[PDB]
Amino acid sequence: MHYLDNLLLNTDSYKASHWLQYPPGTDASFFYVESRGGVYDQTAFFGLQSILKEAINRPVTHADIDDAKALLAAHGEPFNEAGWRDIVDRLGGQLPIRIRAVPEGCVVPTHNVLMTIESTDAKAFWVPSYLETLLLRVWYPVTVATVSWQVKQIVRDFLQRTSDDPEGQLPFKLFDFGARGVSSLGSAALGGAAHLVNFLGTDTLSALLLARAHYHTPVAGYSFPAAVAVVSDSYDIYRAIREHTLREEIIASGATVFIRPDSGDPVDVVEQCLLLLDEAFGHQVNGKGYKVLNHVRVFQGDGINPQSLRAILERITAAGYAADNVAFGMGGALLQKVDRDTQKFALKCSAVRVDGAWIDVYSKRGRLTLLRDRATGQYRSALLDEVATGDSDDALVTVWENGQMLREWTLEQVRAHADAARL
Amino acid sequence: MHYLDNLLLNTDSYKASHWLQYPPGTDASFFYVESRGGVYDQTAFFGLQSILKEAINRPVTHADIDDAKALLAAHGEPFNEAGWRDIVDRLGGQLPIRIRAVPEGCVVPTHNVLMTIESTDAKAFWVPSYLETLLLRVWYPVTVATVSWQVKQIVRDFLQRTSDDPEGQLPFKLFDFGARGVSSLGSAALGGAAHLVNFLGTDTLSALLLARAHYHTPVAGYSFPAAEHSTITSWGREREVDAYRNMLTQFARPGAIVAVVSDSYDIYRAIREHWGTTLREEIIASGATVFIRPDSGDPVDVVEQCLLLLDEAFGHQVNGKGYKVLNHVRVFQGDGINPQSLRAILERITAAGYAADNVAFGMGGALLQKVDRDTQKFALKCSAVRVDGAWIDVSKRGRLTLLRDRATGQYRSALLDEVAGDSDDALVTVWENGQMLREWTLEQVRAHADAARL
Repeated sequence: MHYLDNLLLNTDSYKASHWLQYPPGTDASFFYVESRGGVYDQTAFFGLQSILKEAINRPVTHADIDDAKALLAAHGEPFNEAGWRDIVDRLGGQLPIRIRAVPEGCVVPTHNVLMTIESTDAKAFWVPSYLETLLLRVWYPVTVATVSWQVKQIVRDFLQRTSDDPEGQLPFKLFDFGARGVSSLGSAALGGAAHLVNFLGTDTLSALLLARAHYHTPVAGYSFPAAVAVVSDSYDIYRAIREHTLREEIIASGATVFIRPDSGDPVDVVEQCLLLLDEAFGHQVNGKGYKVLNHVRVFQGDGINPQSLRAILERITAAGYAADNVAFGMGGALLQKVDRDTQKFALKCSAVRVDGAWIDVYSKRGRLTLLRDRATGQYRSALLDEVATGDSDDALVTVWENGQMLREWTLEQVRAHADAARL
Repeated sequence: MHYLDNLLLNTDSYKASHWLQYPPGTDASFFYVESRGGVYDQTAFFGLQSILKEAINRPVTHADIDDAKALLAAHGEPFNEAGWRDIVDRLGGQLPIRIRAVPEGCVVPTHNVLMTIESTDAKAFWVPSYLETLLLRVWYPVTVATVSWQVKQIVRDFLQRTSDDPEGQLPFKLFDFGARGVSSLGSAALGGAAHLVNFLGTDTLSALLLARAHYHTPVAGYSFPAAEHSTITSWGREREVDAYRNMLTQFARPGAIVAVVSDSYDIYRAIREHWGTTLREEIIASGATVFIRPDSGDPVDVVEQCLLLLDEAFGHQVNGKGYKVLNHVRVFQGDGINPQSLRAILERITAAGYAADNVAFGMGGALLQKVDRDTQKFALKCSAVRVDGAWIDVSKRGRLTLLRDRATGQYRSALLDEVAGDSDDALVTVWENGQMLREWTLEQVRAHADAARL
C-alpha cells in the first residue's frame, strides 16, 4: 500500500523525460478522452472520481522529487527535477491541470469527448502528458460499467415483456462474484464498483469499501447467502422429484429457495430447472401471461456473458416463463475479461500553445467539449468557441482544478444518470 | 489506499459465512492450488510472496472485527464474530495457517500442486476457506509471468540461431509498456513484476516499486527514452526534421539508447528524397543506438520493411552466424505484439537474413490485461478435512505436496505419506502463523525461471 505513495513514479518511464520533446516556446497543452468504438456503441462514464481521489490524494513533496530523481537516474530516464521542485515551491505541490468530464453515470455514444485535460500553468505545461498513464486507466471502470449497463438493458427488455414489476425486479438480476477472478484487490474494488452503477447485488465486499470511501455510499450493495440459495447439478431436481418430497421447509418455512446449478450448458440447464421446478411446486400466471414459480427460483452463475444471458432469457420466455424466475451471476467475464481495446479507449493530444498561439495536433482537433441537445438530449463533440451559439448545454463540468476536486457525485447520483439512459 | 486495510473484508461475501457449512467436529482443512491446463502446458509460479506481504501485513484487530461485523450484517451475510475475536484474543490476531509453495520462478507443468494451505489450529480450521478469494488471485502474477516467460523462450530460439551473443541480447527483447492498459495501479505493479521475472526492460515504473518493496531488488529494470508521436507533430510539418534532431540532442549519447517514432512511408521518403539526409548526422556521430518504432503498417511487415529501408540507410555487418546486423539503428515494434505475432516477425526477418538482434518488442495490454483466470484454468480446491480427529479426502485428494525427481528434475504431485526417497519435496514452508518463513529476491526468482527451457 504505502510503497506506491509517490505520484511522480505513477506513470510510464519514458514520461519522466517527455518534457524535453516539446518544441521551444510551449506553455499549454490540451488533451481529450474518447472511445473510438468497439463492442458497444455507447459507454457509461464512471471511475475518474475514484481515480483522482486515490492517485492524486496529497500535494507533491520534496521527498517525492528526491526519491524519484534517485530511481529514475538508476533506471535510465532524465527527470525534470527543476520543474517538479518549481511545482512544490511555487504552486504548493498542487498539480496545475484542469479536468472536465461528463457526469459520472452518463451513457454517451462512442466517438465523443468524455474528458478534457488542460494545463493551467505556462511553466509546468507538460503535466497533462505526465498524468496520461494513470488517467487513461479510467478505461477499466468505464468498460466494466458499460458491460453491467449493457446487460441491464437486456434484462430490462425481458422484464418489461414478462414481469408485472420490471423496475423492481431489475436491480437484483445481476450479481458480481468476480473478486477471485480479477487481477488485483484494487481492480476488484473499482471494477466491482463499476458493476454497482447498474445493480444492487454483489459479493465483492471490496466494492462496498470503495463506494463508501470514494462515493459516500455506506452499504452500496447486497448479497446472496447459501447453504435460501442451494447448489445443485440440474439432475437432482431430476432425481429428488420422482425418486423421492423434500417439501420440508421449502413450503413450511415458506422461504424462497434459490436453486443454483453448477454443471451443464448455461441455456439448457436453466430451462431444465425451470420445467422441473414447475412440475414440483407449480406456478402462477402474472398479468403479462407468464408463469412464475412458487417459492423456487433459479440462479445461473456459470458461463454468463451478455450473449449467453440473452440466449437464456430468449429460451425461458419463449417457453412461457417470466424473467422474474431467474437471476444471473458474472465473475471474471465482468471484472477481468475486458481490455482497453474493448471500447477502443484513447487519450489524445488535440492542442498545444506554442509562442502564444494555439495550434492543432492531429482524430479531433483543438480545445473541445461535449454538448447535449436541450430538446433531444443527444450528444455531440464541439469546440469551446461553440458553446455560445441556445438549445444546447456544455455537457462537461470542471471536476478538478489545481489540487481541488470541484465536483463530486454520490453513487446514487451516478446510478441515477445510468438508469435514465436506455437502449 | 487505507480504505482497504481490513483483511476480514478481503474476500467474497459468501466466503465470510462459509464456516457454517463444515460438518460438526471439524478441526482441520487442507487446500491446494493447481493450473488445470489452459493456453500453455507449464506455468512460472510467481507473486504469492507479494500477495502475502501486502494482503496480510498486520495482526487482525478487534476494530477489524467491529467493522466487518457491522458491514456484513447490513450487507446480508453471517459473520463469525466469535471465531475472529478468539483469533485476536487467543492467537494474537495471527492467522493460524501454514502456506507451502514451490520456489517462485520455477516453471511447473500444469495439473501439479503449486501451493498448499493448511490450518494450524483446531478452532480456526476454516481460515483457509476465508482466505481463498485473495489467495486465488495468484492466478494473475502466475499467468503474466508465464506469458512473459513463454515469449522469452521464443526469442531465445531465434537468438540462439541467429545471434553471436544470445543470452546477452535476450533480457532486453521484451519491454512491458502496458501500465496504461491495465485495470488498476496495483495490477500494473504486480503484473509488471511478473514480467520482470524474465526480462530487464519495462516502462511500468510501478513494477520497480513493488520489486523494491516486496522482492528486495532496488532497481529491478531499466528503460530508454522514446519519442511520442503527438509531440513530434506539434513541432509542425515544417520543423519535422528539427523534432528528431532535438530528440537526438537530448538523449543520443554514445552508449545510450534512444527510440524515435516514424511510419513506413517517412523512412521511405527520407532515403530517396534526401529531406533528412542530414539526419544520418548524430545518428552515426552520436554513437548511440537509435531505435526506430513504427506507427503505421502491418505489425509483421513493417518490421521487415523497416529493416530493409534501414539496411540501405545505414548498412550492416554479417555476424558469426551469417546474419546481418544493422549499424547504429534497431527496430522496436510495440503495436499488435502477442506470442504468435512475435513468433511471426522473428520467422520473417531471419529468413530474410537479419539477425534477431535487429528488433526489440514491447507489449502492453496483451501482457498485463488480456489474461484471465481461465487462461491457465487456475484452481484452488479443498482436498482434505479432519473430522473427529480423522482425516478424510475431499484431480487430487488428500494431503498433498510437490515432488521433483533427483535425476531428471521432473515434477509430480504426491501425498505427504509418500516421501519415503530419491526425490525432494519441491515445496517450502513460506508462511506460518504470521511469520513469512521464506522470502526471495527477484534475482533468486530470475535464476529459477531462467534455468527452465522449451
